[PDB]
Amino acid sequence: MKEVTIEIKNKTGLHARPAALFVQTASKFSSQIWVEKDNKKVNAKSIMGIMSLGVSQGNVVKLSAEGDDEEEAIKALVDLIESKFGE
Repeated sequence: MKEVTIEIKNKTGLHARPAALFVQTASKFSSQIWVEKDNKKVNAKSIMGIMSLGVSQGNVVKLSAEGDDEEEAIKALVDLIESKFGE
C-alpha cells in the first residue's frame, strides 16, 4: 500500500475537466486506487464516486493505492494535482 496526503489547489476542485482527467490518470494504472476526504472513501477510477466525495479547492485528501504499480500510480496523481491538471 502507498498513501499520501495532498491539498487540492485548482479552482474547480475535483469536478468537470480535472475530475475526468483525475479518473483518466488513475485508470492508467492496475492498482486499486482510493480517494478519501473526511472519513468518506471512494474508488478513484469511479466518476460517480469522485462526484460523491465533493472535493473543492483547498480540500486536503488522502490518496491510497494497492497493486503492482501503486507507488507510481500515486505519484502520477500527485503530479497531476500539483501541476493543477496541466495549467
